[PDB]
Order: sequence, then structure tokens, then C-alpha cells
Amino acid sequence: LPRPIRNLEVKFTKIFINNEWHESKSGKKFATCNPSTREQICEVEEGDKPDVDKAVEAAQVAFQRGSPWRRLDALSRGRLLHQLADLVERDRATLAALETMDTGKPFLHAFFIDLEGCIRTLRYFAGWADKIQGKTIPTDDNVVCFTRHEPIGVCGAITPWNFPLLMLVWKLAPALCCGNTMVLKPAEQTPLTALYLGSLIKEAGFPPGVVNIVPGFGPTVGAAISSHPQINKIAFTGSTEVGKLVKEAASRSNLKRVTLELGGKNPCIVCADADLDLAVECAHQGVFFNQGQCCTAASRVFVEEQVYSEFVRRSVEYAKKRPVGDPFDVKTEQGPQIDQKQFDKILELIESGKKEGAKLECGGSAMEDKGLFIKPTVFSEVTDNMRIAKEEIFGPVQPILKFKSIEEVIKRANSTDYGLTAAVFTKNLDKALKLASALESGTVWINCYNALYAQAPFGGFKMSGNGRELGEYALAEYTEVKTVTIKLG
Amino acid sequence: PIRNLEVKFTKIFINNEWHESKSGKKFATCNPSTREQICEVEEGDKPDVDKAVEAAQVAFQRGSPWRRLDALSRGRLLHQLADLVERDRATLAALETMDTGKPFLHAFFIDLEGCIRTLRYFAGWADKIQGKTIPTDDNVVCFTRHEPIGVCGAITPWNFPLLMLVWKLAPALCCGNTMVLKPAEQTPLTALYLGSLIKEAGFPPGVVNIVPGFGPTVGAAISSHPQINKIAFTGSTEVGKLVKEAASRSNLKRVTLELGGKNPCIVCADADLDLAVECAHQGVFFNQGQCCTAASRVFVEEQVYSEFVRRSVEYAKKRPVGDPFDVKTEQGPQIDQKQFDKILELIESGKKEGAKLECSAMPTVFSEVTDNMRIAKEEIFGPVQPILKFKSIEEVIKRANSTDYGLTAAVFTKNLDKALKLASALESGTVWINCYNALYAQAPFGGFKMSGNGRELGEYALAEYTEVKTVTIKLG
Amino acid sequence: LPRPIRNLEVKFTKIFINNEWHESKSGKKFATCNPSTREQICEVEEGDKPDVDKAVEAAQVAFQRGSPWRRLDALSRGRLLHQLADLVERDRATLAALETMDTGKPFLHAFFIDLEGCIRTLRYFAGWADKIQGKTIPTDDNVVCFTRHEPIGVCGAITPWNFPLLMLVWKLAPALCCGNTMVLKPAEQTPLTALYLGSLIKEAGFPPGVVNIVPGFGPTVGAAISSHPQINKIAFTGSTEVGKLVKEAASRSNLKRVTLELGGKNPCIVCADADLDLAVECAHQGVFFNQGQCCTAASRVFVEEQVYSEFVRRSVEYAKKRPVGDPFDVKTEQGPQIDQKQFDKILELIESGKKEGAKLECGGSAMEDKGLFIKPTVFSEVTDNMRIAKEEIFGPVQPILKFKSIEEVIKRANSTDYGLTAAVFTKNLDKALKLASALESGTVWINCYNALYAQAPFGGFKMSGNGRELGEYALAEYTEVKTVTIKLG
Amino acid sequence: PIRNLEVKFTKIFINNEWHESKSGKKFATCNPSTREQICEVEEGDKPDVDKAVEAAQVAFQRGSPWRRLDALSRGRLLHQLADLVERDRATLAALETMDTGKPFLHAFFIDLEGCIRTLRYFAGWADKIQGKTIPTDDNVVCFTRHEPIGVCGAITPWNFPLLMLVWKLAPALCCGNTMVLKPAEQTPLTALYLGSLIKEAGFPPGVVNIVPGFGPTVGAAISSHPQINKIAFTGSTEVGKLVKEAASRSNLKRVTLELGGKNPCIVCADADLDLAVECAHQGVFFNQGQCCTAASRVFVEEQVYSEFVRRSVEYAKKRPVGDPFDVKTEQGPQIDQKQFDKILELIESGKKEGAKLECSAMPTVFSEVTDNMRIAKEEIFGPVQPILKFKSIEEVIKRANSTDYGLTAAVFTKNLDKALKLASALESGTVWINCYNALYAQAPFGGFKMSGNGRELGEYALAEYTEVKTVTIKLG
Ligand SMILES: NC(=O)c1ccc[n+]([C@@H]2O[C@H](COP(=O)([O-])OP(=O)(O)OC[C@H]3O[C@@H](n4cnc5c(N)ncnc54)[C@H](O)[C@@H]3O)[C@@H](O)[C@H]2O)c1
Ligand SMILES: NC(=O)c1ccc[n+]([C@@H]2O[C@H](COP(=O)([O-])OP(=O)(O)OC[C@H]3O[C@@H](n4cnc5c(N)ncnc54)[C@H](O)[C@@H]3O)[C@@H](O)[C@H]2O)c1
Ligand SMILES: c1ccc(-c2ccc3nc(-c4ccccc4)cn3c2)cc1
Repeated sequence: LPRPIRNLEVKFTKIFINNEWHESKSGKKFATCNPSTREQICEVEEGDKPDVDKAVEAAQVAFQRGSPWRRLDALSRGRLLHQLADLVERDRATLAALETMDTGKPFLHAFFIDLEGCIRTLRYFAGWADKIQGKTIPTDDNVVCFTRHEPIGVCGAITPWNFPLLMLVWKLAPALCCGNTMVLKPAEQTPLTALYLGSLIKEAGFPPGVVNIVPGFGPTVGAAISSHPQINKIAFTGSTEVGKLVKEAASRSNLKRVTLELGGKNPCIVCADADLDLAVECAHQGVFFNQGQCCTAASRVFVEEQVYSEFVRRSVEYAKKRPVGDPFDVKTEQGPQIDQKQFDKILELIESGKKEGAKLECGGSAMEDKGLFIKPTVFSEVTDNMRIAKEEIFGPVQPILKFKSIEEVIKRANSTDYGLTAAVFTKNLDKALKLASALESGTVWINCYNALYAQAPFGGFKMSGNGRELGEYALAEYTEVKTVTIKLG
Repeated sequence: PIRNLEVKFTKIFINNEWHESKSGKKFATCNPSTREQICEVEEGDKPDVDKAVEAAQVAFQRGSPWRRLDALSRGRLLHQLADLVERDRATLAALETMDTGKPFLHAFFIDLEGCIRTLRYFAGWADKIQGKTIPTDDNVVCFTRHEPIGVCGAITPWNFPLLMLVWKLAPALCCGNTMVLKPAEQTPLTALYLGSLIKEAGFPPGVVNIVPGFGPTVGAAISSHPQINKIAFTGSTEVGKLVKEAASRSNLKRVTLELGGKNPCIVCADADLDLAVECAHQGVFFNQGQCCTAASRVFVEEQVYSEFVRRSVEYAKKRPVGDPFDVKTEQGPQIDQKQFDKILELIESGKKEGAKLECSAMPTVFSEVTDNMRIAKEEIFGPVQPILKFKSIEEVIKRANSTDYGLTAAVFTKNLDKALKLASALESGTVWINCYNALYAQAPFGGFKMSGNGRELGEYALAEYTEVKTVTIKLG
Repeated sequence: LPRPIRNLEVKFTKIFINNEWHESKSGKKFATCNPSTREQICEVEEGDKPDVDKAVEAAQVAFQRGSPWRRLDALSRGRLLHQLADLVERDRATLAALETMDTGKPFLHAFFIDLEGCIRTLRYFAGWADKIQGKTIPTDDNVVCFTRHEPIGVCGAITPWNFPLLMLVWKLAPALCCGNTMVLKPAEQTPLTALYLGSLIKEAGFPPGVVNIVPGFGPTVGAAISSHPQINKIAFTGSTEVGKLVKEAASRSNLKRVTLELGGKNPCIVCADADLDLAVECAHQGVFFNQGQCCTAASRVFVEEQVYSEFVRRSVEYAKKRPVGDPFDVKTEQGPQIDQKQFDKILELIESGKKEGAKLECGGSAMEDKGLFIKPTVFSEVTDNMRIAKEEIFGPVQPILKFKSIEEVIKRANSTDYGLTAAVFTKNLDKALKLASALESGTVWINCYNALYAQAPFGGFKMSGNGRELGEYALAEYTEVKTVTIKLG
Repeated sequence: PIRNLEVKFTKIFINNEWHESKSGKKFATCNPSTREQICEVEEGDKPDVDKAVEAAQVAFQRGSPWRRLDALSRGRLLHQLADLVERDRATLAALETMDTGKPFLHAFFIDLEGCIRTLRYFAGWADKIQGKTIPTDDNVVCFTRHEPIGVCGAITPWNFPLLMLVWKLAPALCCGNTMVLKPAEQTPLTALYLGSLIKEAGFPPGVVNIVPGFGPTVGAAISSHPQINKIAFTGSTEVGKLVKEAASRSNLKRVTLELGGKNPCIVCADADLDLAVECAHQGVFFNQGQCCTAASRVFVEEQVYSEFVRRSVEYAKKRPVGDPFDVKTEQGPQIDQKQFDKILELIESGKKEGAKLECSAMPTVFSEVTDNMRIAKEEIFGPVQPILKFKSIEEVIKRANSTDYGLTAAVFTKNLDKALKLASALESGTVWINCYNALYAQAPFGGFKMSGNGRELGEYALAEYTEVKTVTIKLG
């Protein structure tokens, strides 16, 4: 309902350290592109290790014992997340616009989804600030024993492009309610909203240095953070391989604590006794939502022989109806893909489906060649050791498979290494619970998809991540336990 | 004590059956106290690990007798095993001494008592591992289950072999997890015996698998095996870096590390010196100076520094030395001679810089030590006491914290503000006060900074042996 | 499978104080009867206030600061519950026999049900001993703040006859793992097992005075406890009216903390899409289990018009097949009723059902006149403002009602004041959860009945109780919170 | 300050509409400081309570806009109201002073700040009220929900009217519960105004209902109403006994009581007297000597007793007395004259027995007081300081604990063992150390023994406004 802001100008483009804007010590810069209209948006600073080293020495001092930040009341600190979520509320249209320009997200989605889940998250942890509680333990008669949940220190964050501002805030909200200091590196493809937030961080009244942002490239700024011996903890949302790199690097350097979220082969089981019109509608915007690029995307769609053939028919129509086009269009649901090797990579496995035996159903190739739009594709007769079904596609592709027994899909669903999310659609009570118990996903939606809450944790099983975000469990990743044991005369 | 106590178990333990290494090879653990040999032990390797892992996987899949037990049934077993260990207690302290050269009392009354208490404590957590029911919307049911991770890899050191092994097995077992255990090579005896007790109390086979071997051979195989979902390591810092590296490169498997560190020890002017000097003694020179909690540094205040160095020294050489099985002694020998060599050398490291030594081989006390020296800059990990002077509270806070090794710490004052002020500031997983080595199966152990990451020995221990699954249900 | 012990002799019959057996200061005594064979079992002491005053001065000293009990390690204390559950394990056949002699419980049930749930409960809280944990709170920069969960002190327990040993242990297990001292009064109808346990309490190694038992009558010993100004907390499982008396008394006397469990008009909803053969079998032994006398008994049985007529038919056969007879009989499920005014009271409302329009189905009156056995009765066409459906019958009676909409039964089910337990049988997912959410029972079984665990809490909604037993929540009722706030110079 | 500030609200507040008592009667709250009247206020009674209750029931039934809000939506409102109170802050401190005669600063910077902070603290708990997922069997799903109790009855005193009212409304509202509020009769003004703010921030009508009236008339109606599922009371001890009696006789409704008590205050030889004497001052004579936390007793050790009595007395009469709106003063008047009468009489109660008074009407300091006296045996509840001597730590422990009133307590030492040893032993809900009235919306308030039962002001506060439902599901 808000008016699209189509010629909004990029006002913020630099490294943000100690609440100040900076030109990269390198002097270099780099540009960010608008995937909707292949066009250059703006040129931002190109950070590197020297810049990163600059920001950490800032967070180190902002975290120093006795600093203005450390002294703050636990509630006063929680009072800043509030009033920084307030500011996000104010400039909600500005940020949603920035997010669309740089990502091709339908401006509708960026408003009611991305920035919604962002202001929500900022508020949940704003309340956790003064409720971070340790324990008092019974020990011996003569001993007092208790535990304090102290902040970890300088925490680095490295986010992806599929949800630039959201995935970032998921780490900033808990890390700051716990009393840490942060050095952030946003994905180069989408650094606009990360830096704009930097302004509000200053406007909200945060002490200088508690948060710093250094835009740059993965190897350049990213790796420099994962290894910095002064950063005490890392948070990474990205590719499973880079995830293996970050943790291994942090291992070699100072044994800093690391948490990872990597997405995976998220199964979408659909039993014979489901509300198909629901299962189709959710499994549809679950697979296709946000141009298809999402960690929780529905890679493999299982269906029972009882409604397998009927399902494939139902899905086909939804896919076609899904409008593709301008992001700032008010009637769009899917815009362009992110960048080039993505547009190419996606179109690759599409034919890999054609070329491997998968019965296509809708939209074999791309369209609207000016931009990077892809025809929402659907696949049938998919089998376990195919490519569309075995890999992590990103663009809109809905490979649908067949299954027969509940134990069959329980086994075939866990056959992967990527247990991040799993949907299940049944009106049955035991089928719904028996599945939810044996499925090895970190999250298990039932009769719904993409049901994230700043209250419920989100994390990966197996090779999908380490630890959880987005819950009360999120505080565990931003606090170090200290045991205090006193003996009395 | 038990004089000529035989050794019955030496083999790879898988599915409650004793196995010969597919390598067919064997290594011989020797008696560190009387340099002589005890027995040879099947040297496991990747093929052997390849079995136990797949064994644990089987005993862990759905429907397995292990997976299907009532939580209290799971806990009852841990209470059964801890009983057997309670029953065979002398035998273990015997092996622990025969295998590490530790005072048979220290082995009987500390190691095993901690093993026994730690086991019982987690038998109670079995049916008390609770998730959350989360408020989300009106028509939405949301909640989280704390499921077991799966096959867990445990790798222990020779410091407190069996205890270090329990600290991981106990909590890992009061959850779904099955295990594959690689003890040290200097000290594999007690770990192997416990495998007997494990089969004795009816743990369904494959739940626990012990595979003795070497560091780069068996340990390196676990930290990189793609079917092990979690690792718990306790040992050298640098060796931990590799396991975390390996785990990160292969399986993204969860890893929790218990490393070492230079553990500061602070004595304020208002200190009960007789307690401060004494506690600082058994916190440096206890168990032959080798221990994760040993105090590498000892900060003392001007008003007491000189007097502190005095009674430190006088009481320093009161520990008698002798045979492990002797009630006379509190200290035995060492295991390897890289420690011995690196200690007597380190002793002369502090002499190059200005450092006045207060009191060779067959129990040292250093003094007037600044921070910029080897005697205060490195993990001694051997009987040596580097004492330092200081004035301010903010002074020691920045000094003791300047290191990368926050594991433990000990403060000695009678003052309320000094006690708490120091406790809140010291960057250490544990912060003792007017005591040392005051460990409890109720309080979580673990380290700050590079001293490790993760926590054992508490309710926090459960966090490292469970994966959190969220379940979000919508209604119509 | 254990051999019934039919001439077991009552070896324990006296007040147990400071680990010693005593004759009532009154000098009086009273007898307990075996309802199976109207017969006198034995004569026990008759306690009164002076005896009660004796036991409290014992618990007061056993709880005194520095006593052997207070000094104990939290684990050592937990080590005593274990090894007292061990002893119960040993003499399991003795106690189950005692419980049958004095209550008419089928010796099968007393073994695998009563003493099972007793040894289970003793173990659960044995582990909670050294895991009773307070909190450490964030406050101001200069302040340390934390909470200790201290024991309350002398806690009195007053149990009923429907489950003498179980309902008692439910209070003793948590109260003792928390470090309190207890003064217990068992129901006069069933004091045998309460006193025998007293022996094991001493054998287990408990310090003298930590637990005391004074058998007697409600007004005599019971009221004397509820008012004693030295008892700090009460636990009462019994009738809703006596429950009103105890809390009001404790109110007038010293404001002692009180927890209550009173049973009620437990609804047993059965939807049209249930596994009837299950719903019937559970709703049957749910209504009829233990001669019908139970807090969780199924008073009102709702059924959907879709399977209403079919249900009533199915239930009828089960009821007839239910064998009534000798308790020590190995093929029995229901024995005699407890005592006289119960046998009369139950038989009253039976005709109240006949006389009010309720279509009888099986067993209108009693049988086997030697003892107090009743024919398992079933009723149809039951309506909301009848007597069998509106009251708290105890004997075997299964008034079955009709219902149509889910909202109809949600409203009609909460139409009472006794929300203790509620069963619900459906294969449906939403019907199962939507019901469980809106039903105002303290416990809500689904596709099952009588599913109690020493891990899950059991308590009453509305006028069915205050607080919970049988969970981790049980510790809240046996501990007082203390805030400690220290300011630093 | 605000000089001639008018009063706009005086009526029964139900469904966000202002109502005239079905009695048609009114009572007139007077200005305790300048004995004169402020306004008349609709005197509610059983018929009026009969409405608000049924109103709350409606706004609480399923599907009501209140029941159906997202937890965070519920919390957002509490953040909205606390903002309005933040916005109208002077107006409330004005009324609080106009209505109780309290220093307009004490009203503005304590009462309202506590009201504001307490509101925000519970706005955060709204979406963080989590139950458990319990391990039971293999084929069983078990878990507990923490549902709201329902219509909650709150009855406050004139000590800190609005604050005492928030402490109950705030947590009760960050749960399902709707409320019916009976403030005191001496001080109904601020409670009535907040009803305006409540309608202002869009709380769906019927969620909160304020019914001013008298103790035996409106309060007695609530404590016995059969549709109110819970009560929270803060006031006289004996009056609490009746509410618990009434609640037990009618509805078995849940009741949590915050009563008074004689709150010991201990000063050890190692005490920072300037802090001990000072804190003991504002912990007895603060807010005109009337307060639930006032220190009725003050145990001091021999080595400091005499000197303590000295500087206690010298600094005793430093509080200036004057008009409430004056920045000069820290103390105003009292409300009723049963307090005044019963105080000057109690002052001479300690003179009958041996008790030497150190320093009439228009600020007393007693001394040499044994325990067997009125000045140490009863709730003063008025400015009076009974000091006592003692030697042992175990001595004061048994003395201070011998009472039936454990509410608060204050220890003053610099020693670690003395501090903790006393903290663990004192039977009090709160045990301050080197401070007094150090209240926090994070730490739970409440009393031991007869000082009440239940806890406000913490995460424990949520326990008293939720009923635990267990859900056990079996699978086939
Ligand atoms: N170069 C190749 O051969 C090749 C092959 C396949 C795919 N790709 C590309 O992978 C990309 C996936 O990008 P994504 O956003 O989904 O996840 P990603 O892992 O590439 O990025 C996640 C975040 O981590 C940062 N990062 C990247 N590499 C890092 C490193 N070594 N160290 C530290 N930080 C690092 C990034 O700046 C980013 O912010 C696709 O665009 C595709 O074109 C490249
Ligand atoms: N006297 C009557 O008019 C009348 C009317 C109806 C029912 N009854 C009887 O009520 C009995 C119900 O017994 P129940 O075991 O189910 O529950 P209950 O309330 O009678 O007993 C529960 C426990 O509380 C004790 N107790 C009883 N009264 C007490 C009191 N005033 N103060 C303190 N403690 C007290 C009892 O000793 C018992 O252990 C039936 O047997 C029935 O015959 C009597
Ligand atoms: C983890 C690890 C070890 C322990 C543990 C077990 C037993 C134990 N005995 C002593 C002790 C020795 C001499 C004198 C007094 C006490 C210390 N002890 C520590 C507890 C938890």
C-alpha cells in the first residue's frame, strides 16, 4: 500500500566505524547492481584487512571494561534496541526500497516480510536484554556456587544476499542485547541496507564502536574477519562450502566460537490426506517465494501415490499464474534472479532435469531477456539420484517426487546431509507427529511454510549449521558461561 | 592397594565384543612410575574406527533398543554403570596408577569419586531434559525438542584418563547419543576396562565403542569421519586447533574443546595466607605439576608479597616424594620426557631475565618474576611457581586478563567488594575463591578465550549433546 | 506374576516420630477394615493434636539450622531417596499386599500401578535433589543479584484412600529432595502402607524427625495439622469441601502455603473420527479403573451423533466383561468399594439416573451381597443437568452424552468448576489440538487415559486444586524464593 | 510542580466507560498533607463489582480481541501504556502527592519510575513465557502450556498506590488475564487516572476494570466473587488472612499476598557505618516511616553499638520537614490518625521497660533496646529506630529469625563470609547487603513466613498469573 519510491537515491556508501563514515584505506571502491534493470546502482567502498583491523580495534575499545557501552544498565541497553527498531519503523519504506533495488525483491515482500521480520526481531531481543539470567547451583553446605552469562566480545557477522537486512539483524539483535560489540561484513551484492542501518545505529544513540560495518568481498574483508585474532565469535549465513572455510579458519586462528546457517535439500513432504489446495499454495510460494532464492526453499517435494498424479496437475496451474516482472510492480511475486552465474547456474540444472528424465510441466527456459527473469518451472517423475532433486537449486524449480509409505519418506527425506527445514502437510495426528519426530531438520513446519518467529529458533541439522538463531537459544551463542565457586571459613 | 594386579582387557571394544585391530598391530603402554611395560594393546586405525562408528550408527538408528528406552530407563543404566565403577573401584585406581603413576589415593579418592559422582549426576538429567513450548500466534502451536545429536566422538588426555572420559560419556549417554571413544596412548587401560563394565550393566551393544590407538591414526580418523556428528576433545591446545580444523573440513560436525591455559592466581593483602599459600600449593604442584587447572601465574600484593614468598617456600618442599602406592607421598613421576626436558629447561628460562629463584631432578619456587618472562608467559604444565607483585585491583585485572588462556582462576580475599569485583572481571570459565580445584558435577567446567569452547560438568553440559528441533504447527 | 500373600500379618501399627514407634498420648486406638471381606484388619493408634504437636516439634528440630539433615550434601540427600526407593523395590510385594487388604485394590493393580508409580516417583525427585537451581539476575552495573531456592520447612501431608501410598509419595518425594521435614497424616481407612513406609524411611538412613506419621481422623489429627502455627506448608489430596476447609484454616493460623488436588467432573470427549475400540477400552478402564474410585475418573463421556449410538453399544459389552470379585484374584480388574456410605452413596445416584430419564444399559444394582461389590453400570441419553452427569460419582458408572459441534463440547465441557483431567480421542490433528487448547483441565490426555509420569505435572484447574504435583513444577511448592542483592563500593 | 491541578476521573471504570455506582453513593478522598478534601469518588459495591467481573469475563473468553492477540501484540500494548505513563508523569506524581502527601519528588522519581520500569520489564516477558516439552516414553508426546488464569483480582494499599497497582497489573497483563482492580480508599486517585491511559493505548475494553470503594464493601466482594479466578493483595497482615479465608471459602481462587513484617537490619563490627547508619536511616524513616520494607529492628555489634547509636542520632534529625511540594523536605505527613495515635503511644511503650531513648509531634531514635519490648516486638510502621546490641553471628541469626515476619533484611559488612553466611541464614524474601530498598523489576519481591506468600516483580511473578496445563499425546 505504500507508494513505490522509484528514484530513491543512494545516500550512504562508506565503511562505518566508531560511528563515522570512512573511505577505504585501500582507496579502491566497488559497485552494486540492480538485477531487475541490469544497471549500476552505486559504488561503495571496497574494504580489506587493514579496514577490518581498523573496525576490530574499535569494537575492542567499545567493549573495554568501563567503556560507556559496558557500563550501561542491562535495560538501558535493551532500551537502545527499542528505539533502533523504532528508527527502522520510521524509514521502513526507505530500506524496503533499497533492498528491492539491490536484490530484485518484490517491494511488497521487502515491506511486509523482510522489514517486518526485522523490526519484530529487534523487539524480541530488546526484551531479552534485562532477562539474560545465569544460575545458582547447590554444591556443598559450605560453598556458594553460581554462573554468570557474560558477553563474548567482538563478534563478526557475514551475511548473504538472499535476505541481506534480515539475516544480518538476526545476528545483531541478540549479539547486542547480550552486550557485545560487532564488526559486520554484508554481501557485496547487497551492501546498501547494511550501511543505511549503520546510520540508525548511530541515531539510536549507540556508543561509537559497538557496531562497525566494512563492505567488501568474501576473500578480502570476509576472510580477514574469520581469522582476526581479536574477534571472539563469528556468525555466518551463506554457502555450505564457505561455511566449511570460515569455521576451519577461525579454528586455526584463535579458536573463536562460530555459528553457521547454510540451507540445504529441504524436503516438503505431502501426505495423501492433506488439504492439497493448501499444500499446493504453500509448497508453491515455499519453493518459489522470493524468486526461489531462500535457505528454506523447498528442494524436494514428496507426494503419496494416492494424490501424486493429482498434485502435479494442481501445482502446474499455480506456477503459471505466479506473476514474474518488475520488482516495484504491485502485482508481482517473483522478480529477477540475483546475478549472472546464478542466472546461468539455475538455467543449467533446468536442462539437467530435461536431460535426465524429469517430466517437465511448465516453463522450460527463461523469458524477458532484458533482465534476469526465469519462467517458474515444475518437474514431475523426479527420482532420488537426479540432479534437480539431489542439488541445491535456487531459482524457481519444483521437482516433485513419489512416495508410498511413511517410513519410505522418513528414510528418503533424511537421505541427505542438509537438515535445515522440512514441511509436512497432513490432517492426520500420528502421521503429523511421527514425521516431525523422525525428520532430521532443524525446523519442521506442519500445514504451513516459512513460519519463522523471533521467538522460535532457526538452525541447521547435520551439515546445515551449528547452533541456532532467532530464539531464546540464540543467547547461548552470544554469551560465555562463567562458574563462580566460593568457599567459606 | 593391589600389588600384582593383572590386566584382562586390551582390545578394541565394539558392539560389546572385543576385537583385534584390522591392522593386527599393537602398542605397549608402559608404567610411567617404574619405567617398565604393562601390556600391549590392539592399535586401532581408520578401519577399526570405520567399524565402531558404523556400529554406533546402527545402535543409534530408530527402533534400536537404545533409541526406544524410556528416559528414566536410559538414566537407570547410568546409575547401574556408576554402581559397577563404585564396585570395581580399587581395580580402576590400581590401573590408573599402574598406567599413569598417580598416587593410588589420588586415583581412588579423586579420579574415581569424580567418575562416580559425575555419572550419578547425569543419571538424574535423563528424564529432565525439557524443551520449550513457545507462544507465537493464536492458531499456531510452536515448541522445541532437544533431540540427541547422534554418534559422538570423545578424545581424552592422560591427565585424568578415566575421569576426562566420563565427563563426556556421562552427559552424552543421558541423551540419545552413541559414542566412539579414543583414549590417550600413554593411558588406555582404565578406558578399556570401563568398556567391560559398560557391557556388564546391560547397555544395548554399539551404544559405546572404545578404539585405542594413536593421535594421528585413530584420533585423526574420528575428527574427520563423515558419520560422526559431534566430537568432545580434552588435551593440547594446538592439537585442538587441528580437530576443529578437521571437523570443519569434513562433516561440519559439532566440536567442543577443553584445552589448557595459564591460570592466574591472585592473593590480595587481605588474604588468609595460610589458606592462600596452601591452596596455591596444591594448585600448581598437585598431581606432579601436570593439570589443566594448574596455576601458571600467582599475583600477590606488595603488603604480602615478601611474606608470601617466604611461607610459600617453607611449605613448598613438604610434599614427600616416593612410590605411587605409598601413603607417604603426594607426588609421583611424569609420563613422557618431553615434559621433563621442557621443564628443567624452562626453569633456567626464568633465570636469563631478572628473576630470583627461591628453590634439579632425582619442586621449584620462583620469585621476583615480571610478566615479560618465560616463567610467566607460557604454560608451565609442571611443578613451578612464578610469583609476581602488584598494587591495584585494576592492575591484576588487566594483567591476569591480558593472556589468551581463561580456563580457571583463584582469588584469595576476605573482602566482599574485592571478591566480587575480581570475580566479575576475570576472563575465566571458572573463578575459584578461597579454594582451588573445587570441582562439582553440578557446576559446568570449560574455558574462555583459547582455553577451549563449550562446557562440561553442568546442566550446560547437556547443551553440547543435543540438537534443537523447532516444530511449528498451524491450525485452520 | 508374584504369588499373592493372603495371610500377611500387619506388623506396623503406631505413630512414627523421630524414627521411633509410639502409643498415642490419647491412649485410644482405632481399627482399619478390609472392604473385600468385611473384616477388621488391625487396630492402629488414634492420633490427636497432642500427638501432632509432638511430631511437629520433631520436624522443627530436624529442620533446625545445623541439624544432621540440613547439613547434608544436596546429593547425599538425593542419595537417600534413592535407597529408599530401593527399599520400596525390595518389599514391593509386602506393600502391594497391604494396599489391597486395606483398600480392595486388585493386587495386580497395586503392584504394576500403585507401587510402580511410587518407586518411579521416588527416583525422579532423587535426581532433582542436586539440580534445584536458583537464578542470577542482571540488575545494575554495580550490583550483584541472585536468588536461592530454600526449603520451606515443616510440611504437612494429608492423603486420601483412593491411592494411599501413591498420593502420599507424590508429596514426600519432592518435599524431601528439596530438604524439608514432614508430618504426614494418612486416611484412617488406609493407614497401613503409610506406616510401613515409615520403617523404610528409617532403614534408608534418614535423620530422626525429617519425617513423621501420625494416623488418625480428619477432624482430630488432620485439622490439628492444617492449623499448627509451626507447619509452614500443607499438601492435601481429598474432597473439594475438605479442601476448602484446609486452605481456609491454614489462612487463619499462620498463612502457611497450601496446595490442593480435589478431582472433579473430568470430561472424556470422543470425536466421530476416533479409534473407537481404543476410545471404548480406555474410556472404560478410565471410568471403571480401581473400582471407579479415582480423581481422574471419567465422569462425563461425550460422543458425536456420528458414532453416538454405535459407541453406547460398544461400551456395554466391555462393562459386562469387566470381572468383579476377589482383590487377590489374579483375573480381577474391579473389586469391592471402599466403605459403607460410599457403597450407599454410589448406589444412590444409580437410581438417580434411573429415576431421572437416563437409559440404563448394564447392571442397575449391586451383587454379591457379602462384600461391597457393585455391578459395572452404563448409562445412555444422559443430559447436562442430570445427577449422574452433574455430580462426582465414584463407583463404576459411565454416563454417556451426545454432542454435535466441537464448539458445543468445548462449551459444555468447561461448563463445570472441576478442570482436573480431560481425555480426547481423535485421529484428527486440528480437532485434537483445538480441543486441548480450549479445554480448561489441568491435564489433557489424547488417545489415552491415566497417562501419568513422574516427569509431567498433575494439578487442578478452577476448583480442582492449587499448584501442581508430579513435575519439575512440583519443586515450586516445596521451596521459598529468596532475593539477594549486594551493592559494591 | 503543578499547583492547582484538577481531577478529571473519579468513577468506576468498566469496559473503558466511566460508570456511576449502582449504589449511587460516593466517598471523598481527602488531602493527607493539608487536611482538606480533594473530590468525591463513586463508591462501588457488590453490584458494581458484579459488573466489572462479568465485564472481564467477556473480554477474556475465547475469540475476544484480547485472547486472540499475538504475544508480542500483547507486549506492545504494555509498552504503549508505559509510554503514556511516561508522558503523563508529573500529573501522576501530582495526584500521588495530592492523594497521599508524599514528596512530589519521591512520587515523581521513585513511584512513577518504578511504575514505568516495572511496566517495560513485563512487556518483554509477553512473548517469552515458555512451557516445557517433557520426555516420557517413545511413542508419547508430552508438554505443558502456561495458559493465563483468567479474571484476576488486585487489591492495593495506600503505601505506594499506583506502584503497588502496577506490580500486579503489569505481569497479569503480559498473560491472558483480565483484571478487576480495587485500590485503597485513602488513595484512589492515581489508580483511576491510569484507567484513562489504559483506554488511551488501545487495550480492547473489559481487559482492565477499576472499581473504587471500601475494604469490607468492594474488596470483600472481590475476594469472594465466584467468577474471579485469582487475587493479588498488598496490605495489612490480618486483612490478608481474611482474603485468603474468603477466597478459600468461595471459589478456591488463587491468592497471592504481600503483607508487612518487622524487617531486621544487621550491622557488624566491620561495617561502613557512614553507609550502615545512613542506609538504616532511609530504611526506617523514609516515606514518613510507613513502608512494607521499613526496618523495625536494628541489630548492632558491641564494638560498634555505642558509636553506632551516636551517629545514628546526630544524623537522625537531618531530614527536613515541610510541605510535600517543597524541594526542601524528604518527609511529609501521614494519612490516617490510627497510625499517629498508635505511634506516639508505642513511643512510650518502649519507655515502660528498660530502654533509653535518644531523641513528640508538631523523628525518634530509641536505644538500649532488648528484644522483650514493644519497640522490638511489633510492626512500628512509623518513624522509630529500636537499636539492639549483640556479639555472635549465630546470635543475630536466631534473633532476627525468631519472628514470624521475613519480608526483607539488610546486612552491612565488608567481610565475604559474614556477608554470605548471614544471607543464607536470614529467613527473608529479600536480603539486602550494603544497601536498602534496592528494588528492581528484575528481582522478585515477596515475603517468607507470615510476611505473605508468592512473588512479584520478577520472572517468578509470572508463576502467579498462569495455570499449567499438561498435554499427553499417545501414538500408535
Ligand atoms: N567461482 C566458482 O567456481 C563458483 C562455483 C559455483 C558457484 N559460485 C558462486 O557462489 C555464489 C553463492 O553466493 P551466496 O551468497 O549464496 O553464498 P556465499 O558463501 O558465496 O556468501 C556468503 C557470505 O560469506 C562471504 N564470503 C564468501 N566467501 C568468503 C570467504 N572465503 N571467506 C569469508 N567470507 C566469505 C561473502 O562475502 C558473503 O557475504 C554464487 O553466486 C555462485 O556464482 C562460484
Ligand atoms: N458426614 C456426611 O454428611 C457426609 C456426606 C457426604 C459424604 N461423606 C463422606 O465423605 C467421604 C469422602 O472421603 P474422601 O477420602 O474421598 O475425601 P476426604 O476429604 O473425606 O479425606 C481426605 C483427607 O483429608 C482428611 N480430612 C478429612 N476431613 C478433614 C478435616 N476437617 N480437616 C483436616 N483433614 C481432614 C482425611 O483424614 C483424609 O485423609 C466419604 O466417605 C463419604 O462417606 C460424608
Ligand atoms: C568433578 C571431578 C572431581 C570431583 C571430586 C570428587 C571427589 C573429591 N574428593 C575431594 C577431596 C579430596 C581431599 C579432601 C577433600 C575432598 C575432592 N573431590 C573432587 C568432583 C567433580
